[PDB]
Amino acid sequence: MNLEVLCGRINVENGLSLGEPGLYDQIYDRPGSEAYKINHDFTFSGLSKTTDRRLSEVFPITHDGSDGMTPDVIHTRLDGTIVVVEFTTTRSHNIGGLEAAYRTKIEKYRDPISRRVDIMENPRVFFGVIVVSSGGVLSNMPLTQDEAEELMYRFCIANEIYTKARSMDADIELQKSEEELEAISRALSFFSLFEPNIERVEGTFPNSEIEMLEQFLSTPADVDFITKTLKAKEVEAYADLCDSHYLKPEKTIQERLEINRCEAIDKTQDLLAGLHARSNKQTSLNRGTVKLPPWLPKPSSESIDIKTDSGFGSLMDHGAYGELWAKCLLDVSLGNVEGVVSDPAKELDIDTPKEAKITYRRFKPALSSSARQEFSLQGLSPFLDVEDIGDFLTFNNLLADSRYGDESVQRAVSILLEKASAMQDTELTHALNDSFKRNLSSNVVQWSLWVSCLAQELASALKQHCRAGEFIIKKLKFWPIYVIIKPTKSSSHIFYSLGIRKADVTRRLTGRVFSETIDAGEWELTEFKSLKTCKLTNLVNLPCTMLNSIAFWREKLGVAPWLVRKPCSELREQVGLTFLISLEDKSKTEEIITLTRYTQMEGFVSPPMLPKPQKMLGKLDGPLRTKLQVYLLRKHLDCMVRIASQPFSLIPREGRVEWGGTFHAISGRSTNLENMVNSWYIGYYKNKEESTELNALGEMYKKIVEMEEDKPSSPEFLGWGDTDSPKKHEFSRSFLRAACSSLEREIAQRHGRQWKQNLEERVLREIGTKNILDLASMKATSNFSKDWELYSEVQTKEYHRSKLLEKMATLIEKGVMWYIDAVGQAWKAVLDDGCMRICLFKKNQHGGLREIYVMDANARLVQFGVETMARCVCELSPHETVANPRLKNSIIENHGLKSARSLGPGSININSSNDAKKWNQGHYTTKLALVLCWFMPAKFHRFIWAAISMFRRKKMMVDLRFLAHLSDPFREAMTDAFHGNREVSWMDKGRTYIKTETGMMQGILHFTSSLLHSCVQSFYKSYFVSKLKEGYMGESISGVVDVIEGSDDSAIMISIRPKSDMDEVRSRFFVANLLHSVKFLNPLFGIYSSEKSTVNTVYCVEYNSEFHFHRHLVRPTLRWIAASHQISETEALASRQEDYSNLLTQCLEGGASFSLTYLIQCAQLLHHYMLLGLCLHPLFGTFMGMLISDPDPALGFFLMDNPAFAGGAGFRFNLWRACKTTDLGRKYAYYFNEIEYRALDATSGGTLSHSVMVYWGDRKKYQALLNRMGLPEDWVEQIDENPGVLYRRAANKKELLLKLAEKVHSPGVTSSLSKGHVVPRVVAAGVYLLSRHCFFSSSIHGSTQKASLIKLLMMSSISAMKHGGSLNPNQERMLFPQAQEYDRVCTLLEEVEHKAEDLVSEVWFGLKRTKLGPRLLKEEWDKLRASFAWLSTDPSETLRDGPFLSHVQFRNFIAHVDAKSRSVRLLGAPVKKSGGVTTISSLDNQERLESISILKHVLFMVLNGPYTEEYKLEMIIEAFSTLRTMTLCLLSNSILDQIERAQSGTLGGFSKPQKTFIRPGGGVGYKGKGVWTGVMEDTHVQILIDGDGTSNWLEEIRLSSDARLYDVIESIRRLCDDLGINNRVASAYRGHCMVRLSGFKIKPASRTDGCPVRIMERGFRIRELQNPDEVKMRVRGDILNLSVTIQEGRVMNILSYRPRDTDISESAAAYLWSNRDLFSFGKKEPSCSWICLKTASVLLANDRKTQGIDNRAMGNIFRDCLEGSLRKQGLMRSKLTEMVEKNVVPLTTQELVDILEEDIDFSDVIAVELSEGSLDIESIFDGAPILWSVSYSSKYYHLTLMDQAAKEGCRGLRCMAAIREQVR
Ligand SMILES: [Mg+2]
Repeated sequence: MNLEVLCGRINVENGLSLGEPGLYDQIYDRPGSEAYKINHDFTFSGLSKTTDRRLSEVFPITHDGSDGMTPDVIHTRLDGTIVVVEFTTTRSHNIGGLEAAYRTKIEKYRDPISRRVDIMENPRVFFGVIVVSSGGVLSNMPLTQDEAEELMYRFCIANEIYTKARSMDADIELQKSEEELEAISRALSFFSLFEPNIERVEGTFPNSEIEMLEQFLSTPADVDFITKTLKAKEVEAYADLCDSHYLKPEKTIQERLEINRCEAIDKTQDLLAGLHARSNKQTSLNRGTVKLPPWLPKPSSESIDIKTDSGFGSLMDHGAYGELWAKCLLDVSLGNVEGVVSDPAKELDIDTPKEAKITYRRFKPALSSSARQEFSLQGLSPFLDVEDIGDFLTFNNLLADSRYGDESVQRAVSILLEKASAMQDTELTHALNDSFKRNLSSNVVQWSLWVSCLAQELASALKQHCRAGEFIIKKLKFWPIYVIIKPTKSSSHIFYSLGIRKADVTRRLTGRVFSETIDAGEWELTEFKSLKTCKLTNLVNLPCTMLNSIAFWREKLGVAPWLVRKPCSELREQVGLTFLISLEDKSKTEEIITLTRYTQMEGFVSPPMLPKPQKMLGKLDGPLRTKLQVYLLRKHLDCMVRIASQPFSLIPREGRVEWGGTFHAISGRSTNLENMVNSWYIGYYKNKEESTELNALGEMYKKIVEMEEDKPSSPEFLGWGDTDSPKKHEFSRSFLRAACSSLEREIAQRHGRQWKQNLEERVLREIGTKNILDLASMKATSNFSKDWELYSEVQTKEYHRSKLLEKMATLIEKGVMWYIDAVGQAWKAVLDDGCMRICLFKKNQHGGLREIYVMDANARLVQFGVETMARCVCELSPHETVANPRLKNSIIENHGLKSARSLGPGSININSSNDAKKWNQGHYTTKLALVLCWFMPAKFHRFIWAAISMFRRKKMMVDLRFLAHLSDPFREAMTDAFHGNREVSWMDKGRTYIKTETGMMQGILHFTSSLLHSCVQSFYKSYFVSKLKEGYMGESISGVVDVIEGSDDSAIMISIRPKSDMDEVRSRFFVANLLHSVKFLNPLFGIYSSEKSTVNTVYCVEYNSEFHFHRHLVRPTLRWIAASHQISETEALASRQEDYSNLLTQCLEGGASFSLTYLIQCAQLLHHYMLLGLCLHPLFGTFMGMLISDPDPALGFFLMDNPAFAGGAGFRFNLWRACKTTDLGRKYAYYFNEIEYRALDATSGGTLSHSVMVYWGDRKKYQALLNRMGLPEDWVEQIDENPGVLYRRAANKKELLLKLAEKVHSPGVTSSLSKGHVVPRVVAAGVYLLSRHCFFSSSIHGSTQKASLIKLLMMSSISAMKHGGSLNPNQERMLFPQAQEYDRVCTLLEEVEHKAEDLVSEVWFGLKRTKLGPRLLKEEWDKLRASFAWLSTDPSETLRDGPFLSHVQFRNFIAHVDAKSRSVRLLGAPVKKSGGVTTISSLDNQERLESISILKHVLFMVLNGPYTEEYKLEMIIEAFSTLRTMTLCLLSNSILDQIERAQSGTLGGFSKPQKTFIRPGGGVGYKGKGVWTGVMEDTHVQILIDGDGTSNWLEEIRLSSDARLYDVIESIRRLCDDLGINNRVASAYRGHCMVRLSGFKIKPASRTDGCPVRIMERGFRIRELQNPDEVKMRVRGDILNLSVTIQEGRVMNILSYRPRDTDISESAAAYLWSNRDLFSFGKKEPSCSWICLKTASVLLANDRKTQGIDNRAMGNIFRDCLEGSLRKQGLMRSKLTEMVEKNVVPLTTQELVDILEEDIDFSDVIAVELSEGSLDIESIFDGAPILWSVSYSSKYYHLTLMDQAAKEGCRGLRCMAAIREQVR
């Protein structure tokens, strides 16, 4: 297709441009003498070709140091731009395997073209590269979708042709194999050696033998068994369908839809009866569900002391509970306190903090024998009357503003908010903040703040070992409340009782749902409630999880954050429910709201089928303990009685069809579709802290073993022969083979016919060759051994898990290396030691990834070797949506178009949702071994077989406290199993290890099950196609099938066109069966479909959590919002903001508008300032006053983003917005522009800090007991003696030890082995560093940052932090009017791609790294030396200088300095930006402009140019200069002089002229030393010039402001070119300059190399009265000049103009077509037909002008347009071998078929005669719905005569030579 159009697509501003490389892939259905080059010139043929013979050496860009080597295409457009492109092909199927080609191509051409573009005049040069592969195409030749595939059709064909003529494949690639040889050889050596232990391996493990592999790979599938099994299963599926739904008797939907309603009522009543009987029948219970008193007191002044003249009473009324408070008040009144002084680093490992951080916790004594007797004892039916919970959910004081808006509790944060928002000071922000304070006084965060205070306080009291005589008492602060704590012997629970004076309680939040309260003598005591520790990390972040419900839900209702309405009735219910659920943290309370999803998705069920929600019942049995759960269950048990009677309805409006009346699950309200789907995620949160405790840990032991005893005795069904029937734990062999033999075909038809010979040489190249130790991981592991099994042996020891540096070091000392001499021991170490050894972890959230297994760091090695061996096989398969990361958003969204290319307009859609019941405990390790050793080519067998022969007797280690507590029918079983019989044989008599053979593990053996599921889905597709091809007695229905599936998740999409009346109904039925049969035919494999699937949705697809409704995408937003509070235990105090911003930037992709991801930031503010300190450590005042003056993110200072575009770009963007303009602008400069230690420089993450908050952490255990292998105490000095070991990999053991020692001690590698309730462990880690810096000084050491600093330090800044940073200085204040519109949007993406430290490695070093040319490669230092003044070529002096101490410390400062904000993807309103916001719920010039953009290039003599525009400006009269068009309006042929005195032109007089000298060659000679001044874009620069020999040069530059100098340099790059000054010679440094310049470059200062640009704010502010009468207009090589002569023979261009190529209009041609008045457009030439662009007869009339030369005005070379004969000779094709020997692609793409890879044909027949046809009642086949989710004609008539008159050269070799002249 064109070269022309492709070249015409791109654009550029100046000099040289590379653009941005893009990556296209396969989306549509991919169709389809002697030489060795066919692979290249078969593709890119016909066009990639320039029909000009050479064009040639790079000549057109002038002169030669190079040669100018020969490119492929060198195009030149009609606007002067030059385009050079090169094409090359690669055979590597891996993405990123093209990066190599894209890097080695630009290397060839970057040097000479950069050299030539610097030695010519204004230049437009474009360099681009094109690379193609069998899998994709990477280019920034910015192509479209259709031809991207066309480039691969020919590529595959060319490779097929190429492979055959190939010989000794002698090409070896010299650029590769430098290290890849030394790598690959090692893996070859190893795998060629002896890894198996095969004689005793068959005995150590039950079923692992080399008799299944050989009898599996060499036996073809039995087609008879298959053709009988399918025929037996289809009839069963059909009979089951006709009876689970009622179809046999003649009925209609009406009386059909009721029978299932009646039976669902029956089933629900049955369940209710079964529950009621098995409980203590008790009608009116009485208790509280919220276990905290409903006190809301007006806060007061902050203090931490138990106030005094209160205490006394009446306390003495009871003598039980008031007596206790009286006794403690009287104890604390006088003396009786004690010195228990929690310190902040007794708490942790550490120095010597000061007095103000040690606080009191005041013992108490105890009470007499009245109440000890009572303190010692304290120290369900489904028919309950629970409607009190409803009364609470329908009436609340919750969302009702209190009167506490201005109190001391928010005044602390209402000032940090001011300081943060002090940057984006707009009217919008001042309205988006007073709408967040309105949510900080809403009567619920007020009640939650003191609850969070209490929870924080109680978290610290999990220790301190209070005496036998015991009590504690604190007044949490900001409000008078008093607690009494009593720790326990343990860490599991805490006792407390709240007391409060009866006068400060102003308001109670209401209802009868809160716990009762003792009514004492004017006090409220709360009688010793108890709270566990697993329920503590929640109550802490309670305010931050209510503000995200008062804001989110308030937004999903059509409310505006800048309005104040009454709380709607539909709002109170949604808030009072997420309030209740968040406090009853019991697991089975949320397991009921979650299952409102799988029971409501079933309402989308299509025709013939029925919504069956009552199948979700066998999971709701429960014990039914608590009270709220009762209401939840009895409400949820009506959403499956309301749906089963009336499904959701379809309504096609010609619009992309929406659905009927949906409704809320719990409270039934017919709220909208996108609104209900979030209600399924009300109770959801995430967490990572280990939750070792009795109850929950029990269920996770049952889950692992529940399918253990199921394993069959006989192994004849596991690996062996067919079964025809599964036994709940085994599968058939022949089906596995016939399924894994389909993916191997679907791979080879896209990628290969050769591919193993690349997959191997890739894996091999990667597996053991680039895995160099000393970089394995910090992944915590386990140390479990045989000496730990007997419970009687060590009943009292502990368990630390040895984060995984021990196996690292103990090997590193042993002369180890590549991880390839390491499988070396550790396999023997496992074989002769028994089996795998595994411990467990419970990350409690409620559910999800809730249990992870550690690996023991000794089977981890042999597992990492098989991880990649399968991750690389997954990367090739096309359905894999877990190896291939992003394509999951490119198969559902592309089914779409892909349906329509195939068949007209359309659709119909039929979609499933699949899943698996038990994906972990259902598989058996023979399947994965067979799949792997089936794909891995030749020698991967003896290794993978052994490495998979390890999960056969696997031993798991249960908690120690568990067994201690041992000495529900399941714990009773485990007890008997441990002490004495019935025997389980799972743990044998009396030991500690769950031992099991059945089932893979959760996360360990990953990327291997995905292969299995891929083969299964491929077989399913290849069978569905084959059945669609035979629908009814030979009649073939047509349709496409798409299968997308990750691990334990699947989906199946189908579409079919209806061309009639039964035929839709006659066809839809035939689909249902075919799609419903996947309940069967999976048990033949090891896959069991659960009851969480939904079959036959008609227009939606439910895959992972994103749902695809017909044309509108919807994603749970509430899933990620409540995931924005996770607690941070890092210790880089500045990494907390990094993590907060990272977690925030996901709510954007979650569909949250911009007005919400700023309130989320406002909440994260609280969540962040609550952890440093806000409720304890009464020095926050000082800690606030410090940051209120300093503020920087390096200390605890939070940075809020821009309200519009909130959370769009990451933290780095905010660091750029704030450091640049008015945040600091000094703390960073001082680090960069002073020599000889503000603060020792150290970088954390992306930012950089004072290296004081990067200190706390226990490095001791790794180096006091692990410095036992050399590593002398001279370690830092000995490294500093040579710093070369920091950048190269390794040479010996010693330097490897040094590298390990440097790795252990910097960031973030902590080893002490925390047991603590992490919540105080973060407040400590905050306040410690925040205090040890307060005791100022360093703060007494002028600023901005220069433009050259931002570029090196923040690289993306001009790329995309200026576009967005200038479009937000857009309406920042406006207020749009609310409209209504529904529309599909685009897919937008900002910073996608496919460094600044490698520069150092080489001046110092050698080592062949960053491949620059010695122009740029030897010019990068200059730019790198200019910046970070004190930096030099010395490896040592880098040191004797600033802000490092040491070279070792700086590997981290050059390491991340930099840094490069992430990726964000987001929607829109269509295509163009500030067109993405959006969201947040005059032609006369054009005709004239065209008549100039075409005019400058016409055949014309230069003087005839101004003959036409001068006269042209008499009729096109554009308006005022009140808004490049500005210059155009500047052409009135007022006064003009002052019109340039404004608006970004350039002018300036010559203040100090030089001396003129008459040189004897017709030219005057300027010789004196003069000065030029000017005013360009508001700088008022001075230009000092001098020269005494051959020419003049540039002495000095001055300028008044540094805001813009990258543009000013351009205005001076040409201003010397005008007047003729050279910039090569050096100067003598005069003052303190910013930087200096070489011919046109930027530099250091410290070198005194060239002309220094010494900025002086006051340098020169004068101008000198230029005379306006000397003003001309000029023309040249196409350029406009409204210039002025300043000196005799020296002119100065004021304005210029270069016409773009995107302005060649066609509407102006009509206007210009003959209003014959334009005399310049007469009868003299194709003028008036070139301009008015259409081809008396001028063809023959030009063959005369080229031989007889008499063209009074067309006096050019005579060949400027006549070379364009190829434009029309291009649309006529010239490719010989591409059309005649190219049998038209005959559409060989049949998708798949069952008769291929099954050697024999198939016959699959069922019975469909007389059931019924009239069941469906609707019509959509006739329905509307749609599309499920230049200017080259110059000379065209007079060319076809050449086609009439008639490789071309050969032909020539007469009557047409006159035309051949025009082409040559
Ligand atoms: Mg699913």
